[PDB]
Amino acid sequence: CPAPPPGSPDIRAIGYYTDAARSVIDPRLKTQNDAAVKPLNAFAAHVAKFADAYAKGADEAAGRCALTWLDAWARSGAMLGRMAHVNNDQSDYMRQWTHGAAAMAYLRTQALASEQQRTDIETWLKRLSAANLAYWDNPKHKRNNAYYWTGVGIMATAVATRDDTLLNTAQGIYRAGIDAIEPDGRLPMEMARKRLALHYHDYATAPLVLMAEMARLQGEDWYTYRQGALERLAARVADGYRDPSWFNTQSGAVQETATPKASSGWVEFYRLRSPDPMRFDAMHAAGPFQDPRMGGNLTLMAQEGIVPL
Ligand SMILES: [Cl-]
Repeated sequence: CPAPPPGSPDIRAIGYYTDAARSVIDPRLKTQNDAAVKPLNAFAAHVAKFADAYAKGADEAAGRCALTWLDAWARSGAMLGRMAHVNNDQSDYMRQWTHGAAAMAYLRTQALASEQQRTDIETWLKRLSAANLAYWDNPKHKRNNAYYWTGVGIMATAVATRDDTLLNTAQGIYRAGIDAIEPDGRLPMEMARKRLALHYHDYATAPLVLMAEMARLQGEDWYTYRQGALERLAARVADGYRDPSWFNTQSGAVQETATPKASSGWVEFYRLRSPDPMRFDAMHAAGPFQDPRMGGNLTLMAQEGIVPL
């Protein structure tokens, strides 16, 4: 169990797209951001690694290692300070992603927490929930996939703390994404991403499915809300990796060629809930999928449950 990095309260990320559709990357700005947020990505990668190792069984020390990192960042007020604004809201986006990563790890390992670990971490996760939510109170921040990624951390905090208020808030974030799906299956704000339109339909589906999957831990079936709307979106993503013809036309740009990876692992869960599971076999074959921002190994979590028991 390596030493827990410093949990600085401040974040100074750097946005790195060159165009209005945020679809072409400035490599020098990308490298600068990668270095600037390195501690935040490192924190996410490790707590998820420890949670995965805990889930393997016969390794409670790993689960305890995750809790020590979480407790350390909680006690230092990590990410609750200044969200430095350079050329966009990338610092707030990092806090959204890192809150989700931290909350998923706590949700998976909290059985091993001590009482002060429980109180320190849960108070911190709720403070992050409140801060990330306040960001979206500004109507100028359009509620695209970043809004649904915010819901990952809200929902994981809601379930881990059994907080009915936060549960209702997270349900509203999820349902806001379901409501945004058009009859043809598109998400307009993600279709505006030109060559990354398919990638961002995939990237928007991922937190919606993970939220629904966490709702199952509370016995709830969120796939019945506007039943079939999430299926149309998920099916477009799967069809898009087979043939980008539709995304090309609807987005006005030839899609960037890429295979499913990382957060695409929502399919591991969703293929178990879809009315036509075999439609997702081609995406499933690209597994296994691992993403710290979603709790770690999505392939194993889909098979064994999010919380190891
Ligand atoms: Cl600054």
